Amino acid sequence: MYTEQPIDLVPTQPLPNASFDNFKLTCSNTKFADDLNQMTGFTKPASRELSVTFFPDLNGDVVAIDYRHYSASFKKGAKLLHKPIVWHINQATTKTTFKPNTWCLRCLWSTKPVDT
Repeated sequence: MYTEQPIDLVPTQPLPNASFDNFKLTCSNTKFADDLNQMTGFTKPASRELSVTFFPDLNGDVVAIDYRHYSASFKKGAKLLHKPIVWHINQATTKTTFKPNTWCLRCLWSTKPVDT
């Protein structure tokens, strides 16, 4: 008896008019957060330092899940019960999981125009 059900995993979508800021993300695996901070063009000084943790470590502000749960349901990104999630493989990002990860970053963006 088993049902191979997800870890309460629910899609989402990016926020309207949201835009990147000077947040930085962090994680125990330096590469993971370094590769993510690369994708979105993070430039210091970093206004804040969020963290990521790999399941079942979910003490990071944002969390990660194993790529085996990446259904096309989650095409526009996903989240756990109430926290945002990403795909990780071997504690890293690869070209495979990079493309979907950019969507998570568009959810961590916040609604602030740069009309200056």
